[PDB]
Amino acid sequence: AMVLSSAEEDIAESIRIILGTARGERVMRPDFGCGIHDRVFSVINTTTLGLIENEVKEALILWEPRIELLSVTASPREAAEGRLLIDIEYRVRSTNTRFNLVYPFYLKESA
Repeated sequence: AMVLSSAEEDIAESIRIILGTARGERVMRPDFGCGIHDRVFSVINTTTLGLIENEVKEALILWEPRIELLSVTASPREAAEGRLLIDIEYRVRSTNTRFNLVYPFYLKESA
């Protein structure tokens, strides 16, 4: 059973693919992904949240040219449940329409 989706939905999926892929995960395209997966954090301070934000920005700018990023914010609002949520506001360039996407990262033990 197939649905026909438009670019808007493909873009949202693409965003999720990019953020959920570590560089090196794709054997044939080892540069593809988001640098957040390379990081180990001893502490996550307020400035670290900005670092996480900007890793997301850079990955989306590089791998999802169909959007202009408007806001990227790493919220600790679900930190008690071991998640860091990335609130991403963006403009689809082909339609000038704005969308929001919340991307969850899960805080886990390093090893």
